[PDB]
Amino acid sequence: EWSYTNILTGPETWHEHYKNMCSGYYQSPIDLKTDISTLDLKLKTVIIYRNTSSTETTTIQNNGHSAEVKFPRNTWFISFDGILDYKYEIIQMHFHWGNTDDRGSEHTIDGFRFPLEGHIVSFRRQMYSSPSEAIGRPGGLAVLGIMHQIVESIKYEQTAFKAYNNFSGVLNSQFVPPNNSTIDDINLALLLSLLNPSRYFRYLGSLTTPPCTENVLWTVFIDPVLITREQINLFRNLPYGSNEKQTRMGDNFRPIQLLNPIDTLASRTLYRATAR
Ligand SMILES: *[C@@H]1O[C@H](CO)[C@@H](O[C@@H]2O[C@H](CO)[C@@H](O)[C@H](O)[C@H]2NC(C)=O)[C@H](O)[C@H]1NC(C)=O
Ligand SMILES: [Zn+2]
Ligand SMILES: [Zn+2]
Ligand SMILES: [Zn+2]
Ligand SMILES: [Zn+2]
Ligand SMILES: [Zn+2]
Ligand SMILES: [Zn+2]
Repeated sequence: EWSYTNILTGPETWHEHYKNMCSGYYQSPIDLKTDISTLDLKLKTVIIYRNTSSTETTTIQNNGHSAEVKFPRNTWFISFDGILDYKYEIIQMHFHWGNTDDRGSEHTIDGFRFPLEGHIVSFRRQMYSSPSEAIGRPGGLAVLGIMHQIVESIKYEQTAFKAYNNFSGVLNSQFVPPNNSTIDDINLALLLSLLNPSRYFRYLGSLTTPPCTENVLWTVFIDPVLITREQINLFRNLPYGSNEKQTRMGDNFRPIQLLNPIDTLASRTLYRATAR
C-alpha cells in the first residue's frame, strides 16, 4: 500500500508509513556529485560472470512497481576484487523510467537526470546462504545502477536491448500484474561491456522502494548505455497496479535523498573509481 503517484501513499509519506528504514539517514538515491566525492584508486573494475553449468530459465514480471527480471539462482555473479569466487550472486534486475523522455532515473549525475536507470540486484553470498537470508540483514545486498541515454540514428546491436535480447518481445499493453513470463536470458556481461566498468560512484545506502533497507552497497556507472525512443516507449506500455492514480507505468522513481541529512549520527562518504 505504498505508491509513487497516489499522494496519500506516495514517496513523501514513506518515512512515516515505513519508519524502518525509510526514515533513516543512509537513503538512496542521491545526487552523485563528481566534485564532492573522494576518488579511491583501490576500487577495481566490476566484473559480471555466469555459471555456465546453470541451465534454468529466466523470467520477467510486472510487479505493479517495475518491470522486473527474475534470474535463476547460481547463475549470474558480480566480482569487485578480480576473484571469480561467487561472493555476490545476482537475483533480479528492474527499471525506473519517466512519463516523458526528460526524466526517469533515481540517481542524478551532477544534477542531470536520465530517461531510464536499471538496477541489477545481488546478495552477499560470501556471507549469506540465499536471497531471502540477505534482503533483511546488514551488509546483505550489492546493487549496480545502469544509466540509459536516448539516441536516434543507431544500429540495434549497439543498443542495450541487444543485451536484453529485446526482452523476448514480451513488452506490451497486455503484460499486466502480477503475470510472470518466460524470456531468453539477458546477456549481463555484454550489457556491462557497453559502458566503462572501472568508472563508477560507490557509497552505502538503501533500497529505493519501501521498506528502504540500509544494506545496499551501491555502484552506479558514470557512462550511460544507449536506447532509442522506440525502445523506451515499450516500458510506458505496461499498466500500473491498483494502488496507483496513474494508469500507464511511469515516474516509478523515488525523489533525491541527501547524502548526509543534518540529523545524521555518522556521516557517510561518496566514493568514485577510475580506470588503471
Ligand atoms: C552452478 O550451477 C550448477 C547446476 O545448476 C549447480 O549445481 C547444482 O545445484 C546443487 C549444488 O549446490 C545440487 O542440488 C546439484 O547437485 C547440482 N545440480 C546440477 C544441475 O549439476 C552449481 O552448484 C552452481 N555453482 C555455483 C557456484 O553457484
Ligand atoms: Zn506493493
Ligand atoms: Zn513527517
Ligand atoms: Zn569536477
Ligand atoms: Zn510489491
Ligand atoms: Zn530500483
Ligand atoms: Zn527513429
